Amino acid sequence: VKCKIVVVGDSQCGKTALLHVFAKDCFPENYVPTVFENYTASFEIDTQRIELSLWDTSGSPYYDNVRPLSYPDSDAVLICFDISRPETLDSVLKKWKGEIQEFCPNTKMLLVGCKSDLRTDVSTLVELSNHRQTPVSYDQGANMAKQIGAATYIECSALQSENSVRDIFHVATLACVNK
Ligand SMILES: Nc1nc2c(ncn2[C@@H]2O[C@H](COP(=O)(O)OP(=O)(O)OP(=O)(O)O)[C@@H](O)[C@H]2O)c(=O)[nH]1
Ligand SMILES: [Mg+2]
Repeated sequence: VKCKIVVVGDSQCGKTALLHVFAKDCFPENYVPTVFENYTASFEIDTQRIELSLWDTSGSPYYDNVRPLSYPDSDAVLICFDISRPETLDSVLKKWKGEIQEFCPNTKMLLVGCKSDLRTDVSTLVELSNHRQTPVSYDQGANMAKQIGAATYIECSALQSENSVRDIFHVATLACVNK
């Protein structure tokens, strides 16, 4: 069949890189703010090829009135945050959960931790440490997922592991195949 997946989350948390790596098997060479972009892809499940319609959105508040146009008929929504920026995890509870429940009631939500490669990146550890902070831990991610009612919590690194990215869509597809 066909599955519609929409990806939301704060600006620069890694939404576009995640989608580009999965659909185009290519990591973006530069950063360009996204408004809307649509990608097509297909995933095989138990001797079956499912067609995926993927929607990239803007993490910017300036597009709060535009973003909702992509929600209708969504099978699953991936809420992303940046493991290297704890503040982006707060947005999941403060903004994203409420927006999805408002426009996508009954849709399956998946909490996705992006840029896992930075959790052990020395420069990042040092910068965060100089301000009494640490990268988001797996446990913090998992607890947030339960708090907002997400089907599950999963992490990835579009930069270092293409497989971690494919796993996300593998799970997303399964969560929809059996609604
Ligand atoms: N270290 C690391 N950097 C990443 C990873 N993914 C994306 N980035 C970097 O993070 C920046 C923003 O990533 P994007 O994918 O464009 O972010 P976005 O969430 O789509 O941003 P908006 O369109 O503004 O909402 C870029 O400079 C990427 O190169 C990742 O897995 N690891
Ligand atoms: Mg983007």
